[PDB]
Amino acid sequence: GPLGSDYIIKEKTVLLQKKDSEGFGFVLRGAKEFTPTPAFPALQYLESVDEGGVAWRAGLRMGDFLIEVNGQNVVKVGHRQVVNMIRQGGNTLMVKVVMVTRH
Ligand SMILES: *C(=O)CCCC(=O)N/N=C/c1ccc(C(=O)O)cc1
Repeated sequence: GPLGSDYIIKEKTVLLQKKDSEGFGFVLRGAKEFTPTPAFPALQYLESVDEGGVAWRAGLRMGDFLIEVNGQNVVKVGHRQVVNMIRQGGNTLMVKVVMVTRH
């Protein structure tokens, strides 16, 4: 608006169940105490998502920011620690993300 940026923020929580011989189908990237902002809500985001893969079919998309992994908040958690948390769940991953559109 005239006084500042307007955004739509969509939260998505999904259950990923994969097979032993595949990945969840996404590439995680760390952007950098940290204070979340609308434009920058979390440290880790989906740099890419394999179209038709497990993560895609559940509704995850490139650019989604990761908020929680398996009931633990990861908004302020570094890249290697989040990767490890995801691998701890094996073939199951419950994740909450936020998608942000800026105008
Ligand atoms: C995971 O694969 C998603 C992106 C991760 C990534 O881009 N890692 N790159 C790391 C890296 C570390 C050091 C250098 C360097 O100093 O030359 C470059 C890239």
